[PDB]
Amino acid sequence: MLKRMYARVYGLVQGVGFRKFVQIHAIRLGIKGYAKNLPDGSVEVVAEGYEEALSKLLERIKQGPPAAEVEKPDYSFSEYKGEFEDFETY
Repeated sequence: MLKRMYARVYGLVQGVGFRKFVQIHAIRLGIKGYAKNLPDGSVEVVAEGYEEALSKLLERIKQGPPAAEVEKPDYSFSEYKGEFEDFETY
């Protein structure tokens, strides 16, 4: 029932509050990991927690904050590691 979620978020997702939005919803949902700006203009998200909570975070990711214009995210689930102690942005 624990998983690691990888997600790559595409669209107008930088300069729009996206990483802060992801962290805020992750904290509310008790999820650890990070959100990270990539050089191509997309955003990388790594999240660990209960599958149900990760699924709710993925839905928030698909919507994004008000100014974001999100295009279909790539994502995949893999094994929970417990390497993270909080949720950070970079």
